[PDB]
Amino acid sequence: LTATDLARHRWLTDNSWTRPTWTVAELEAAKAGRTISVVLPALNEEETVGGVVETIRPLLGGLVDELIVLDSGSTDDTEIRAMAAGARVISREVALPEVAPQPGKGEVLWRSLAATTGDIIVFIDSDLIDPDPMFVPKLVGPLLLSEGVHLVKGFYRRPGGRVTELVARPLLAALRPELTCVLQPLGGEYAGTRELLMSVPFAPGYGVEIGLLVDTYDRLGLDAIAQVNLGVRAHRNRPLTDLAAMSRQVIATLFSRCGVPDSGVGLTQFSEVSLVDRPPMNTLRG
Amino acid sequence: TDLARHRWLTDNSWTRPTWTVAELEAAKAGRTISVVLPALNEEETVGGVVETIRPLLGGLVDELIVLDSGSTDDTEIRAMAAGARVISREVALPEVAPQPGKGEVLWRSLAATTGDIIVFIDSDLIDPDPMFVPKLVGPLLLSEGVHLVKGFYRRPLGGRVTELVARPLLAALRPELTCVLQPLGGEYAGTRELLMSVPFAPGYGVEIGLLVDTYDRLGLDAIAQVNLGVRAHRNRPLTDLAAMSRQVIATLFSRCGVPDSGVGLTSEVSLVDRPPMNTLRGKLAAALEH
Ligand SMILES: O=c1ccn([C@@H]2O[C@H](COP(=O)(O)OP(=O)(O)O)[C@@H](O)[C@H]2O)c(=O)[nH]1
Ligand SMILES: O=c1ccn([C@@H]2O[C@H](COP(=O)(O)OP(=O)(O)O)[C@@H](O)[C@H]2O)c(=O)[nH]1
Repeated sequence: LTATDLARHRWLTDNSWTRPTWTVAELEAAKAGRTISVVLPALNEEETVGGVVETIRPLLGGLVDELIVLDSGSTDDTEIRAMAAGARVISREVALPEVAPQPGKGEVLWRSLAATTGDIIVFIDSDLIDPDPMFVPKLVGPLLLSEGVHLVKGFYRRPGGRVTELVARPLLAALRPELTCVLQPLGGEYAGTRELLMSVPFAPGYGVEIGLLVDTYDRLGLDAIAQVNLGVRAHRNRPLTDLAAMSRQVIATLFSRCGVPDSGVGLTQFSEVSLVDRPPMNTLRG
Repeated sequence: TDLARHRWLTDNSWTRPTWTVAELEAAKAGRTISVVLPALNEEETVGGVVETIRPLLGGLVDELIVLDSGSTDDTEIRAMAAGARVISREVALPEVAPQPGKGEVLWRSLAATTGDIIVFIDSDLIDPDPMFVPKLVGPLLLSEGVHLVKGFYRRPLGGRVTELVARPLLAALRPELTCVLQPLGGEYAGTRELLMSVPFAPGYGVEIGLLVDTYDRLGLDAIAQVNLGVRAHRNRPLTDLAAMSRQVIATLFSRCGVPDSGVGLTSEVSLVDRPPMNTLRGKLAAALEH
C-alpha cells in the first residue's frame, strides 16, 4: 500500500532468493573471465577460522581464485591454523603498507581490496561456528547471472537480531525506507564487484556493512542490491555492552551518510565511535 | 564532559532516597499533587497499582486518577474498586477527538487534573511499591529548580530499547542526556509549569520527547532521577520492542529536525505532536500559574 511496500514486493521477486540453488559448475561457466576472491577478516578466531577455510577450500582453483585470511592483529593461533587449513594469510600491514592500520573490522575489509585481485570479492566472517560450503556460490550467483547487481547480502533463516531489528531496520525506515527490504543489513556474509567496492569509502569498525549498503543504494538504488538465503543459523547471544557499542557505530555511520551530524561521543557506561571513513581504495590503487 | 555527568549524578540522582511521606507532606507548601495512571486493558494489574497509592490520597496525594485509554476489559471497575477516579479520554478533553497511543493519554490528563505536580505511573506494573510516588516527588518538593523526575529501577546482579536505541541516539544528538539511566521509563513526575507548556509526542515517543524538551528549555539541572527499587527487566516480544524503537526514533528526529519518512516497520509511526495544553486550556493553565 505504500511506495516502500510496492518497491519491496517487486525487489523481493527480482533480487531475493530463498532457494539460491545454482550449481558450482554453472557458476564457474558464467565467470566469463571474471575472477573471484574470498576474504575472511580475522581477529583472534583460532577456534573457528580453520573450519571456515575448510568449507571454502574445495572451490579453490575452480569457482574461487583466491582464499585469503586478512589477519587483524591476532595474538592466538588464528594465522597458523588458517595456513594449515589451506588459506593465504595476509596482515593489514602487508595488504596496504603505505597506510598505518587503525582498529576495527572496516579497516580489514578495506585493506583486503588492495590485497586481492578478484573482479568479485566475497566476505565471510571467520568466527562462524557452522559455515556451509555453499555460502560462496550463493553469494556470487546474482553477481555472475543477474544484470545490474553489484552487492549481494547473505541472510539466514532462523530455527535479524536485536541490533538489526531495533536499530538498523527502524533507522533505515526513517532515513532510507526502500532499504528495509534487506533482511539482514548488518550481515557479515556478502559479496560485491571490485568496480563498486573500490569506489566507495569504508566506514570504520562495526559500521562497515551498513555504510556499504547505504553508499551502494545512494549511488545505484535497489536494482544493484540482492540477497540470498544461506541457510539456517541460530542467533548468537552476545553481551549487551558489545551490542550497544555496535549500535552506536551503526548510528554514527548511518548518520554520516544521511545528513545527520553526530556528536562523536561514544557510549556512557556506568565506547569506540569513529566518524572517520577510509577513502575509496581507487584513490590509492588501480 | 563526564565532569558534567558526575556533578549531575552527585546532585540530581538518588540511589537511596531517604524521604518519608511525612516530611514530603510538610514540604508541599500549598502545592497539590495529582497522580495519573494511563491504562489500556490492564484489568489484571491496575487495581494493585492503585492500591499502593490510595493510602496517600488526602495527604501527600490530592488526586488519584486512572486515565482509561479505551479499555474493553474490567480495567475501569477494578480501578474504581481500588479507589481511583477513572476518567476516559473523552471526558478529559471532550471537544477533541481521541487519537491512539500513550502520549495522547498523558497529554489529555493535563486537562483533567489540578495538581501543581503531576506524577505518571504505568498501570501494567506487576510489582508496584507504595513509595513510588514519594520518591518521584521528593526532588520537586525538597530540591530547588527541578521540574522533571525520572524513576529508574536498579537491576539484579535499562532494557534493549534503552541501551541499544535511546542511549546511543542521545549520545549522538543530545550527549549530556546519556546521564539519565532509564530515559524511556513510565514512572516520572513533572511540574505543571513544565507539562502544560510543552507539546506531547504521540504513542511511545511521549517520554523521550518530554525529556528532550525539558533538557532544551529548562536545562540538565531541571531533570532528576530516583531509584524506585529493584525490578527485573520485562521480557517483551521483539516485534513490540521494534515498534517502540521506531516511534522513539521518530520523536527524537522530530525534536532534532531530522526528516523522518514516517514509514513504519513491516507499525504505527506519527510525527505529529499534540500542542501544549495551555493552548486549549488557557484559563485552566493561567489559574495554575500561581
Ligand atoms: O577489529 C576487528 C573486529 C572483528 N574482526 C572480525 O570480523 C568478524 C566479526 O567480528 P565481531 O567482533 O562481530 O565478532 P567476534 O570478533 O566477537 O567473533 C569476525 O570474524 C572478527 O574476527 C576483525 O577482523 N577485526
Ligand atoms: O495507547 C496506549 C498504550 C499504552 N497505555 C498504557 O501505557 C502503559 C505502557 O504501555 P505498554 O504498551 O508498554 O504496556 P502494555 O499496554 O503492553 O501493558 C500501560 O500502563 C498501558 O496500559 C495506554 O494507556 N494507552
